Parts: sequence; structure tokens; C-alpha cells
Amino acid sequence: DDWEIPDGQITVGQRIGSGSFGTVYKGKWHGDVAVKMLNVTAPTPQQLQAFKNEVGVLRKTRHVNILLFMGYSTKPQLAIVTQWCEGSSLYHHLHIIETKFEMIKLIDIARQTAQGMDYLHAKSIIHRDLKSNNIFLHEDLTVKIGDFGLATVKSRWSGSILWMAPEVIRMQDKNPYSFQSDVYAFGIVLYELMTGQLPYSNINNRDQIIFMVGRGYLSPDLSKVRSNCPKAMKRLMAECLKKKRDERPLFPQILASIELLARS
Amino acid sequence: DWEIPDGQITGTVYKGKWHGDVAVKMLAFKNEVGVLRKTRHVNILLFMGYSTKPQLAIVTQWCEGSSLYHHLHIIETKFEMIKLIDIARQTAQGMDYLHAKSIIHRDLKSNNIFLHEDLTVKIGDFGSGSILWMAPEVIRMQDKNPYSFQSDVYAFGIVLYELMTGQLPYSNINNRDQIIFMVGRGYLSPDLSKVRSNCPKAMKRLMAECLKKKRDERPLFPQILASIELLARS
Ligand SMILES: CN(C)S(=O)(=O)Nc1ccc(F)c(Nc2ncccc2-c2ncnc3nc[nH]c23)c1F
Ligand SMILES: CN(C)S(=O)(=O)Nc1ccc(F)c(Nc2ncccc2-c2ncnc3nc[nH]c23)c1F
Repeated sequence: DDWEIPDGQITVGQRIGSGSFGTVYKGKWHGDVAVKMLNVTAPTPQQLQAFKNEVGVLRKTRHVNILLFMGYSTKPQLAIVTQWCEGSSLYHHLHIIETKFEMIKLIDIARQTAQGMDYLHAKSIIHRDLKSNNIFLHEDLTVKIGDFGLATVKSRWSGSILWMAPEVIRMQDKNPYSFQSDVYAFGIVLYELMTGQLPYSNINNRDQIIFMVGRGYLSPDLSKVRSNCPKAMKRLMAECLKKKRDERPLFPQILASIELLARS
Repeated sequence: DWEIPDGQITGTVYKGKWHGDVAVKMLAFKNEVGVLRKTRHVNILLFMGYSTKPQLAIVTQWCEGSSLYHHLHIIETKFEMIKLIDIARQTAQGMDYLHAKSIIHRDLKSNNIFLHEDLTVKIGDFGSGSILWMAPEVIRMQDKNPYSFQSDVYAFGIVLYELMTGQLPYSNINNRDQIIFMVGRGYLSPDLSKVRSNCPKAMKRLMAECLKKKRDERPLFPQILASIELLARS
């Protein structure tokens, strides 16, 4: 199956986001696009195949709340091409430039994020790295979820611990990821949305945050939420953040909860 | 210390009278009663005391009416959907409680759900001949301990089938032992296409989640409860 973009077609503009996993630029291909170049130097035929399989999984998605896969390139560098969103991440808005969102918009961010996640889940994809860094806000104020590609490949060939549920944080199981681990991360995003800040700010040792959340000694202080946060959401958040994996709701539930209180 | 002396009350249960009408269960154990004192919820059968003169016995209220089993299958009552949903929520209310108190019911079924004044639900029998409600891990008692909160969630799911179908699952297979084998290996599950037209996707979808074969994928009761509440307000 060929969503393969022949090299020469893509002009590669300014760089937007580094990271060992790959570097992202704004480019041109039938208009604005985002091009993510992988840092894999010389992939072998096998590495090339793993990549196409993982792309295979990217082509299972078509939803307004999922950043739009448009193509991939094989030479001279492995790359993923997606739609270009004019805007900033949720992490940028919340923690870098402190954008003040009216409560109605916060909740709407939450609705749209849950929508997209329910979609991924409907298609049996697990994100493994939902964080406010991967939630983008279009100028419209449509949310796009990103960076769910290449889960397997990222592993084989670091700053997401605030979003990791305990099972994830303590690699005991070979594969600790699941829908409810995604749901936990989403809860952390709720926390960001309604406290306006990241968890565990008053603790300064990463190794120790890792230990303590991982054993259930540490969880996010929910009393920090803004006073005009609906009670139903403080509750929902709490339930997403349950330390025990099997106590966390799935996304169809979450979505209905958030859409009911979106009428009050 | 909650004992009730002899000549004050009046195998299968008999009807009695102690501080009004009571149901009295006619059969080291003293450890159990400690937990039943604090088991206090509207939709759970209320514990009023124990006895051991003559034989060891548990006493609860007598509530007028009959089991969910009795209504649905024997006398076949045509409830409204709003009622069935109401009933299913109330059953969740209690199980939710019982799990809050660390109690695995181990034997939830419709004959263990009573309708007081044909209206309010009361759970009991948490102090085989009932395979229809057993989950797979349970159905093939395979190791140290097969029971779990999730095991109960499976059985509650069968009741949801009962509620909306109005009939017992596998009603078209006459060999009990085969049903055992079949649910054990994951080959046979209840036919969800037998629900009545007017059951919302959600109810039918909740049922599915409850009846998932893998133990750990089933919801726990707060969510079942929160899900029915969500579907309730339609
Ligand atoms: C298939 N993709 C959705 S993904 O899951 O594999 N991730 C992904 C792949 C290639 C990409 F170019 C992007 N996009 C970005 N990734 C990291 C940082 C920023 C972006 C990005 N993408 C689109 N518009 C943007 N505007 C600012 N940053 C943007 C991605 F999120
Ligand atoms: C905590 N108890 C409920 S229990 O788990 O120890 N089980 C139990 C013990 C004694 C009981 F009498 C009952 N209740 C009944 N058990 C069997 C048949 C009927 C009843 C029953 N209980 C209350 N009201 C009724 N009305 C008709 N049958 C009734 C029980 F459910």
C-alpha cells in the first residue's frame, strides 16, 4: 500500500520540534504539512519493514481529533508527513505562555480529547504516550491528538513520567500498557487543564517521583483544582487517576460523563 | 456480640417473628458476623443477628414479595424497560457496596435478588447448580482462587441478559456439562441479539463489557453503576 511520497516533492522548511525519536519540521507538500524525520541512520530491510507495519497502523485513522496522516518517505530519510495545524500544543498554552481558558473551553478541550481517544480505542490502538505535548489546538480550537505512531519501533531502536500510571512506571510486566493506562494519562491531562499546572511541582527528585507513584505513595493533589471546576469533573478526574488499573473507566464512559456536564 | 436467645423467633429457611417478621437461615464462624453488623445498605438484605441455640443460624428481615428469578421465569412478569433499568441499577448499588466492604459475593444470580413491595431490590446469599452465572475462570476452577470482584461482574451481566431477554442463556442447549466445557474454553457466550428492541446501545454495550471472557477486562462496579446512571438520565 502506497502512501509513499517520492523525494523531491517535499520541501523541508523550518524546524519545530527535536527529540531522540525524530525531528519535526514545517514543510510543503500540497500545502502546509508537518514532516517528522526519524533519527534512524541506516535502516535495514527489516527495520524498513517494521516501519511500514507501524505506518500500516497509522493508516487506520481518519478522525477530526486525530492529527491527519498524509504520507511517508523512505529515502533519503525515514519520515512521517502529517497535516499542518496552525496553533500550539496544550502544554505550551498551559505551562509556557499560561493561556487563560474560560471553564467552558477547558471542558471542550477535554471533550474533544476524549473523543479522539475513544476513536483510537475503537480501532484497538493504544497511544502509550498521551501527554499535553501531543494534544494540539487548531486555530478553530479543534484538538488534534498526535505522536501515537511507532509505539513498537520507538521501544526497540523519558519526559512522560508525569503521565505514566503506576504499572507503566514500574516496568514489572513486559507490556504494561493498556487502554486504562491511556486513561490514566488522560486524567493527568485533566489535572493540567483544571489546576493550570503540572503534578508534583514541590518534589524535585525524578528518581523519587518514579519510586513513589510507582508504589502508590504519591498521587496528584486534587485539592489544587480551580474552585469553579464542576464537581462531576473533579470526580471524573479522580476516577481516571485510580492507582489500580482495573478501576479506571474506559473512554465511552468518560465521554458521556463530560458531555452531560457540558450542559450545566 | 449480637446473639438472639431461644423461643423468640420460630435446610431451607422458615419464616419467623423477632422484632417483627424475620427470615431465619437454618443450617469458628463467629468471625463472619463481625463483618455483617456493618453491612448496612438499602439494597442489601439487612442483618439483625445470629443464633446458636439450637443450631447455628443467621437472621435477616423478611421482605414481602419474590425473587427476580420468580418474576421473570416462573410467573413471567412483563416489566417496563424503565423498571428493569431501575432494578439493574439497584442491584449495582449493593454489589458496589459489598465490594467497598471487600466482600466477594461468590454467588450472584436472579434467585438471590428479591423485590420488596415489587419495587426495591435486596441482595442476599453471600454469607454447583448455578453455572449460568459463573465466569470462565470460575467455570473451570483451575487454581488457588478463581473468584474475584470481576467474577461477580460477570454474574451481574447474566442478570442483565435475564432482565432484557426475559429468559435464561443457553436455553437451546440441554447438556449442562457441555455448557460447562463450552464457557470454559471461550467457545460459547450468551446471544446478545435476543434483547428487546428498546434497550439502548449503552445497556446492551454495558452487558457486553460485563460478559467479557478475560477476567481483567470487565468493569468494576462503581463504573457499571456510573454507566447505568449515565444511561438512566436519557
Ligand atoms: C501519524 N502522526 C499522527 S503521529 O502519531 O505519528 N505523530 C506525528 C508524526 C509526524 C508529525 F509531523 C507530527 N506532528 C508533530 N509532532 C511533533 C511536534 C509537532 C507536530 C506538529 N504537527 C502538525 N502541526 C503542528 N503545529 C505545531 N506542531 C505541529 C506528529 F504528531
Ligand atoms: C446476609 N444474608 C442475606 S445471607 O447472605 O447470609 N443469606 C440469607 C440468609 C438467610 C435468609 F433468610 C436469607 N433470605 C432468604 N433466603 C432464602 C429464601 C428466602 C429469603 C428471604 N429473605 C427475606 N425476605 C424474603 N421474602 C421471601 N423470601 C425471603 C438470605 F438471603
